[PDB]
Amino acid sequence: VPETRPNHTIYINNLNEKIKKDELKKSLHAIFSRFGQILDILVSRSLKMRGQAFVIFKEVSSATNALWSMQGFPFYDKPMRIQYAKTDS
Repeated sequence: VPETRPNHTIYINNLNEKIKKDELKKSLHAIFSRFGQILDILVSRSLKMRGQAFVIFKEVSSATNALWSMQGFPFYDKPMRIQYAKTDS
């Protein structure tokens, strides 16, 4: 059940786990900067957050535009799964 409450942060799933944090960040920034100001991009070197990223936009509308635009966009040969970050509560 996807998160549907619009949020300035997008949760991205199903990313290619063979890519170095530093390359993935640079490549996410390249495809997401179009939608507006990115505050940060969180990827981890964990087993908890491996095929997973947070793109934190300044504006919710940036996030909504990035979500619709890039839903299923093939990135390192895998369609990205994008939802809104979980709500404040």
